Amino acid sequence: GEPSGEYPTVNEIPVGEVRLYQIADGVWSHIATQSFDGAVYPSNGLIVRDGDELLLIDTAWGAKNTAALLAEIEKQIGLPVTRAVSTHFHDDRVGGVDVLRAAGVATYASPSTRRLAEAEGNEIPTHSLEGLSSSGDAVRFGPVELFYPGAAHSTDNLVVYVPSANVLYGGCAVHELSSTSAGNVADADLAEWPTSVERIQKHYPEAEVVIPGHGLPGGLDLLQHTANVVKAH
Ligand SMILES: [Zn+2]
Ligand SMILES: [Zn+2]
Ligand SMILES: [Zn+2]
Repeated sequence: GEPSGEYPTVNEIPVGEVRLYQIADGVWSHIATQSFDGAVYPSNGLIVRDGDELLLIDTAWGAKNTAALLAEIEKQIGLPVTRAVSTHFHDDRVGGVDVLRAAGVATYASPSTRRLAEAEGNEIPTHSLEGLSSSGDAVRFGPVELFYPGAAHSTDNLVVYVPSANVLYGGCAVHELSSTSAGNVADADLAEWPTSVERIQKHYPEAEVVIPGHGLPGGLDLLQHTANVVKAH
């Protein structure tokens, strides 16, 4: 089906296609779908205008989807993606890095993410981002801040803030409001996750939009909700 302006869901995105959703001036999410344990899930990433170029946050979960992402960006926006950052080592964040690299996109991740991706047999971003190794650490990268809040969904997970727009992209460390479960916790630190979310809340108290790794964006309450969901689990 067609979203007709609504935030798109799995019912509007067949596996292999990508949609964009404008969040603010020069900020979009990208939404794709793919399969885990035989079920199809939506997944979000971010696109941020960087002058006459675009910065991509996270792949669209695989090679076919990521090629579709590049085509959708060219259709909708018409500016080149020149850099990408992956926010943790799982396939919904690095799967498609080989497609990006061949298309001339410089791919980046923390050294922790790169080592974990390598060990998992996943695709590996080309460049290492120093300065993100301890909880609370951050760096500026083009038009965004990259922040390591501590272990949560994974030990390496990063969040991304767009200061110009007060948009916080939480990746998989943040759940959508309808979420009832902590999701895939195989690599999570459930005991630390609420503390890590608290660090995000303290560091980005002026966030107006919070985008989860999967599902619908909302306001600041996605952070508290996530802590609640994880504590419950
Ligand atoms: Zn793949
Ligand atoms: Zn993950
Ligand atoms: Zn995820």
